[PDB]
Amino acid sequence: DPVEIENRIIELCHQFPHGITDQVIQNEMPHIEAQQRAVAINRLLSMGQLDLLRSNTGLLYRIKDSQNAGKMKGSDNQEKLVYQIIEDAGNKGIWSRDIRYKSNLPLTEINKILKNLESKKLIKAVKSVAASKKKVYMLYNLQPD
DNA sequence: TTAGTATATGTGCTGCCGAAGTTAGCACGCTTTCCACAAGATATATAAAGCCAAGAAATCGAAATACTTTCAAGTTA
Repeated sequence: DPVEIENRIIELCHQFPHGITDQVIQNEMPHIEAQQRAVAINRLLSMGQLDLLRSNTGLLYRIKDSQNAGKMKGSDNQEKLVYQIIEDAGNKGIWSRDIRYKSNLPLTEINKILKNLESKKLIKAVKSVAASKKKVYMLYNLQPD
């Protein structure tokens, strides 16, 4: 059952937040073929709950960041669809204008998202000393460059 | 040492399309923040009338019966 295969893969991803490899998936479920496992992984990547990483050991399939929530009001869709580039920037930070241009969302919407994230302690706003024009948003856990 | 060969040497050729310059005589006619200074938002008479929305009473509109008229067919003659 492909639904059961996807559920088991999601459970394995939950158990291993750092990601799982095809070897681990096969060791956990050896009675299923590599073709079925690949079809399940493709369906998961198409529906958008897993992300692929290329490490020196091979391929890793990690559950998308959804448990860490700072903006639950409305929908987690925009929350994660902003946190993606927020994390991508991370140490270097990113201005509000750049966040708006990358999200293609209204200024009011992005401001609400940022305010909710700051209220739930997921992002920190720091004044850019190089160009004191706007405040860049970074991850609360990362050290400011 | 000398004839054959490769190179650059400036030169001189070709097109290359474009460059300046031309075309004659009158009368009409937005964003971030950041910033600082002063302006909401506040009690309080206070007389005054006009306004804008619940209730209570009133009367208009008219509908379902009660009178009179009217036929029309039938009676005492």
